[PDB]
Amino acid sequence: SVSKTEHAEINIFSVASGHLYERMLNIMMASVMHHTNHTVKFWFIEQFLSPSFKDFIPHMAAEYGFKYEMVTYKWPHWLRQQKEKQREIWGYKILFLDVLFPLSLDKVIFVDADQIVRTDMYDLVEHPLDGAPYGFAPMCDSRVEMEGYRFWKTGYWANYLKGKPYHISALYVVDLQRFRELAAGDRLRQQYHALSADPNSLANLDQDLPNHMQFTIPIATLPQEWLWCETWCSDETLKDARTIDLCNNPMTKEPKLDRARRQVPEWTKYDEEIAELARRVREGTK
Ligand SMILES: O=c1ccn([C@@H]2O[C@H](COP(=O)(O)OP(=O)(O)O[C@H]3O[C@H](CO)[C@@H](O)[C@H](O)[C@H]3O)[C@@H](O)[C@H]2O)c(=O)[nH]1
Ligand SMILES: *[C@@H]1O[C@H](CO)[C@@H](O[C@@H]2O[C@H](CO)[C@@H](O)[C@H](O)[C@H]2NC(C)=O)[C@H](O)[C@H]1NC(C)=O
Ligand SMILES: [Ca+2]
Repeated sequence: SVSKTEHAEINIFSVASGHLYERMLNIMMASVMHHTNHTVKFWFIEQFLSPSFKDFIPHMAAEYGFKYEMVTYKWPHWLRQQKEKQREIWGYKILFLDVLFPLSLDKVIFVDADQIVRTDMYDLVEHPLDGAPYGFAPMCDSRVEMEGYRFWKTGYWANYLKGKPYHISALYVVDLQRFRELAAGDRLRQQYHALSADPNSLANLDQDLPNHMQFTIPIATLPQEWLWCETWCSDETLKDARTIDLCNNPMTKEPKLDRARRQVPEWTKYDEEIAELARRVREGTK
């Protein structure tokens, strides 16, 4: 209850780098705000954001009625670094959950910058984790034509998981109090440091690490409805989706903005609403 007052009832963090992902990140935030009356605070990994995004965020905050905080955490020199920017961004999603946020924040949800929310995110805040420090949705099996690309259903992963789900990292709820109690952050950092000695390991860093650790750092498998991606999930389950991820389709290679406009009817309305807000701020400041 002290976390709800000092911060907000719903706390979401995301990571974005590049104009395309920042444009989608504003849309993700507008989609959250249109679907809840609970208080919201957005948390941003500052060093990857553009100066324009950081200058526009107080205008988004005042227009949509949310609070926000910029977090700048320095990668520890002992911890194996990532030379690829994409892999460093993935490290920021999963390696520092216990230290990016203040001790007074009890719970935080990661929501991908390219996501569209169609639900009250307070329902995820209230989802029962039963002592798991975090919850992720599983990868869908419902789009049968994509079975050849489900790498987690054959080879190394099928033998390692033994039927346990392979989870997607586009969305996850973190009970920070339980995550801290279980020292999950220190354990993920130490395991990542040891596993990353092999440069071929953790190809999908943010996703492979929690899935590899799920027999010792439990994952509360979220209802499949919490994350729908066309690449893996059936058309028929879209009407039940609480959130949508615009995940890459290895078969079609369709561009990101084309996937957004084709799959999500309300995407253009959020995009035009934020562009109208940008034009209004441009005249008021210039
Ligand atoms: O120039 C770029 C490219 C990517 N990203 C971020 O990198 C991640 C992955 O990019 P994305 O376009 O979302 O790829 P997807 O196919 O959507 O990725 C899926 O699979 C990844 C793991 O393989 C997870 O990190 C994603 O959350 C999940 O949506 C996301 O957090 C993006 O915000 C950037 O910020 N800038
Ligand atoms: C947030 O509050 C608004 C009211 O300010 C809610 O809007 C109503 O939603 C119902 C949905 O059954 C509509 O039938 C009404 O016409 C809406 N009324 C108004 C005045 O907008 C909205 O549903 C609330 N959202 C959530 C998720 O609680
Ligand atoms: Ca994504």
